[PDB]
Amino acid sequence: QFAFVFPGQGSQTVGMLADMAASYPIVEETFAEASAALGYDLWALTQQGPAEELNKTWQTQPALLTASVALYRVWQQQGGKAPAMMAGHSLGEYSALVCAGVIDFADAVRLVEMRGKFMQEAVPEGTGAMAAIIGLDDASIAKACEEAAEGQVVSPVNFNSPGQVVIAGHKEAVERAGAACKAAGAKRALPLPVSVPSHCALMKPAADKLAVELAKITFNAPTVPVVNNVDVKCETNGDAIRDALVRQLYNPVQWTKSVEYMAAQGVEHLYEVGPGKVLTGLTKRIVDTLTASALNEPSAMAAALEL
Repeated sequence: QFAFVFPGQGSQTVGMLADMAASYPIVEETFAEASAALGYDLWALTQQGPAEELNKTWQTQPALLTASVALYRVWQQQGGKAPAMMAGHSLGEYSALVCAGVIDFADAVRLVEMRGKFMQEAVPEGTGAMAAIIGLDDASIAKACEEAAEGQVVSPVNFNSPGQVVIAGHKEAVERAGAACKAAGAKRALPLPVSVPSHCALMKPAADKLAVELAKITFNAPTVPVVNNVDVKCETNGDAIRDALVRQLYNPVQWTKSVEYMAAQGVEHLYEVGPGKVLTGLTKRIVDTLTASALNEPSAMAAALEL
């Protein structure tokens, strides 16, 4: 039994999905739908860049959601069976929810564009930071962040695997937390090309804006279980899912525990339905007996459809 997992920011690259689009017309057809919603040519953005434009979050997010939905559509078109479960990393959660039939595609494209804008405006450039903490246990990091906060905000924001955790918050507090993590025995505390301090308390007022927009959008029952980032729960209440997306924005992404949870339900393989191999690489680090592979190249797509 397999699940589909959907990547978020960082997995985009100029030229992504080029090979798949050349093999499957539905890819550019899907991007053409997104572009109509956005008011610009999203495919052209992904194929021509420049990178700096693709990497701006209110453009990254629709690019990624569309790429993922395109790949899902290829899978389905070529006769692939629905996965037993889905999950997605931050932005990826929206992709999962579209593929599970909860949110209309065009609605979701507009939604994640607005999500990215709300995120971008949350704090002044230069106020926030993120850092990757490598080689320290979840608990020790949370403690380092507590000690370091001193009335600013810093907390774990991505639990990506055992030994790979991102923290974020106000820049000074992230610096202090970083140092503390090193002192507690972390192998690295590496500062990231951040800006937006995602998934911490600084995103509350952005979440409050997002909630207003989510409320305007119809949510349907999922046709496949989607494990959410914030609670590691498969909500079905249209209005409960919507509600979990709000809290997602200012709470940590529980990726490690989400991958554990899928394995506990009997999932044996994760297919990464998006560009890159980021979630693929995390998988064995979380559960060493899980396997994973990506579905963003024609040949791999063919190979999975043969199974």
